[PDB]
Amino acid sequence: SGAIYVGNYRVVNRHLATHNDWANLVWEDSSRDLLVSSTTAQGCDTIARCDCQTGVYYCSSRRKHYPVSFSKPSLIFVEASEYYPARYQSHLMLAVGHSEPGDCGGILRCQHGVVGIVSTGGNGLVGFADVRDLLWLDE
Ligand SMILES: NC(=O)[C@H]1CCCN(C(=O)Cc2ccccc2OC(F)F)C1
Ligand SMILES: [Zn+2]
Repeated sequence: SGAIYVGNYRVVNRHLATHNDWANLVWEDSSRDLLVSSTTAQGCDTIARCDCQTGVYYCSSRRKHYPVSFSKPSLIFVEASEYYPARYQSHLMLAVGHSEPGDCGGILRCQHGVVGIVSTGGNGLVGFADVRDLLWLDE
């Protein structure tokens, strides 16, 4: 679990969105596993606007942060679940690192700010849903 709070927005994994998130929906994309809902309180997370391929992510199954090299946002296969069927998830970035069910929502950050959130994993890999292209999160 975990979310990004920037301005009047809350960014979460679409498969983990709540009734409140859906009732205050701004945008959602099943192919990216992202949902953005509106908030009354002002968020202060800074979003990165860069092409960094190195950063640090929070791994809740170890209560630790890990440094990672990650790939550029791309289309990548993801097995079924209480939430989705086999499909290509777009805007996904992979890294060699630990992740297990329960780790979704952990933030990935570089020197410029928030890069994305944990969305997939398995086999010694971790996948992050990129948010750097969502320029509207700032305005
Ligand atoms: N379709 C999706 O984006 C995910 C929906 C929930 C299920 N998905 C996973 O990958 C679950 C998973 C399995 C083994 C290790 C780590 C895992 O993820 C965690 F890091 F994000 C896929
Ligand atoms: Zn950066």
